[PDB]
Amino acid sequence: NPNYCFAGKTSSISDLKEVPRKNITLIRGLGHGEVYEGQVPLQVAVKTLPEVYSEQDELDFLMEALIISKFNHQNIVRCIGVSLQSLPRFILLEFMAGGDLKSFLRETRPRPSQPSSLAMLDLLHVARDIACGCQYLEENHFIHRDIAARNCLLTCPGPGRVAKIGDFGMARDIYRGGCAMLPVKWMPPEAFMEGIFTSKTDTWSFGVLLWEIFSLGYMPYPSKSNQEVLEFVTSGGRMDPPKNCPGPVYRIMTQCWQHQPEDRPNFAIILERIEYCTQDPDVINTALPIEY
Ligand SMILES: C[C@H]1Oc2cc(cnc2N)-c2c(nn(C)c2C#N)CN(C)C(=O)c2ccc(F)cc21
Repeated sequence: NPNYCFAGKTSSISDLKEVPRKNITLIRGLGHGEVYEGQVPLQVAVKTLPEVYSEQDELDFLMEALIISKFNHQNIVRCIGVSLQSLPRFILLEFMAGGDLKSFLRETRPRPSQPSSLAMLDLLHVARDIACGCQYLEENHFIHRDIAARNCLLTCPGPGRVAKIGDFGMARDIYRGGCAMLPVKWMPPEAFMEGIFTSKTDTWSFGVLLWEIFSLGYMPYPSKSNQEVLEFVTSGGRMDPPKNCPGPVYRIMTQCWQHQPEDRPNFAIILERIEYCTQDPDVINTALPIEY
């Protein structure tokens, strides 16, 4: 069985906390592999490996458990344990009742009925949360490679929500595929052109996540295909501000999207700038667009 090295420690599948299958109860589907709300009474999310999957699938599923289990940070989802000695194989994760960030932004957009559902400060707190997660990965020399709203989760729908990075399947694949499946809209030039990935790769992607957040869940580069985005970005093209986006927030995006990786901020600097935004009354008093 494969080994995994994070920080100074090497780990194996034998290190994963096996939870007896008999102690695990499935409650409901969550939006499926498949994913369930479960009970161990500890509430968990159950990520399953379909039995119809091959050998590489098994290994990838396994490696992802190892990866998540070795992190220790508040803005990265916890792994409760695994159930690998029965089929289908289970990974048990911290249950995030707020669901994924992209769906949340789209479903929670301010409306005529819910004009006050979300405010600028809520978006800034989500951004800060994920940036704090990205900073922890950066300082531990881990490159995520797929920072995006679809891969972030929320503890709850309501005001006390915490955002966390919840999927590590791309870092798992490159750790050990298709072109039309690559998240090119989240990738910097050196990444999609040279296959070069650094901490500054995640900075660019975080800039796109910021745009996702402040657009309230729109697909990046509206109406452009992957190949068109590739040519656009390579030529110096960048997204416009999301509707009603404060200039200080758009400025963080455009800094994350600098062409040269060395010119882009590390996450410590990103966090500082996000914090300054939350301090500025003109930023947080800005009204979000209410779609009719
Ligand atoms: C592996 C999975 O994890 C969880 C999913 C959910 C909650 N808590 C955890 N741990 C969840 C979702 N939607 N809803 C309504 C709930 C609930 N409650 C999203 N979902 C179906 C996913 O597959 C998914 C998407 C992105 C990501 F980063 C991790 C996951």
